[PDB]
Amino acid sequence: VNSFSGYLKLTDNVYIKNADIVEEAKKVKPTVVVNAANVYLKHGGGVAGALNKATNNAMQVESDDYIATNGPLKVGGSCVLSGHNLAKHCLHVVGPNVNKGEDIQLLKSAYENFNQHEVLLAPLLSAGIFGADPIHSLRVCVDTVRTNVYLAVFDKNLYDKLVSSFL
Ligand SMILES: O=C(O)Cn1nc(C(F)(F)F)c2c1CCCC2
Repeated sequence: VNSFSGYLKLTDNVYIKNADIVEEAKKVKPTVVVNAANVYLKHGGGVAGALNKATNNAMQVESDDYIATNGPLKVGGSCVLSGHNLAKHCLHVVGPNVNKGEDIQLLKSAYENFNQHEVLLAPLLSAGIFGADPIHSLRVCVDTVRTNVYLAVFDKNLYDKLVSSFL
């Protein structure tokens, strides 16, 4: 049993809810929240801008030190950093950004990072400001992640639609 509440069950391991990932993280304080990161860990908007704002910019400060030491992530890659006031840990995962021309095949590689964590609160990778089809992102998630993932869809139409059209 875990603390997640109100989710619709899609598969053995994937759950979904219409939610503001920030408000959900604050309520649950999960072990892992996933950030929709870019390779520079520049958290300006969408999930990253919203998560970072909720940390009062402490996520950005920590991220800038990470990049200064390690250099940029790979598209499809990830790093584990603090969850600050939102979670124990934040898994920063870089899905491909269609609005930068990145290979959508890298979305599967991005989701494979989730398998290193038993339970996660996450957004749909490459949805929102990253420019991929969220229906596709959910399919890749279901077909890639084997650990237990609790998905936060920001848009109500998209929440109702992802459940309405799920195979
Ligand atoms: O709903 C989400 O979680 C991210 N997300 N994803 C989309 C998308 F449909 F992919 F464009 C949209 C949003 C929110 C804003 C409306 C359109």
